[PDB]
Amino acid sequence: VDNKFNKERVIAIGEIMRLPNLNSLQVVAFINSLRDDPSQSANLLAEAKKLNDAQAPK
Repeated sequence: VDNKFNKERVIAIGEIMRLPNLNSLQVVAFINSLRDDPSQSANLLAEAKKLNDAQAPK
């Protein structure tokens, strides 16, 4: 234990890692955004989900 980051991040990384469109970098970019802001980890999948949908990297 240390911070609520991991818990927020598990949920979020788990949400973001689910994204089948994003490239690992974006997917990772989000992993990076979570630590850059765990409070926004929730926004980040929001972004990610928007990214996933927006990029749709076929």
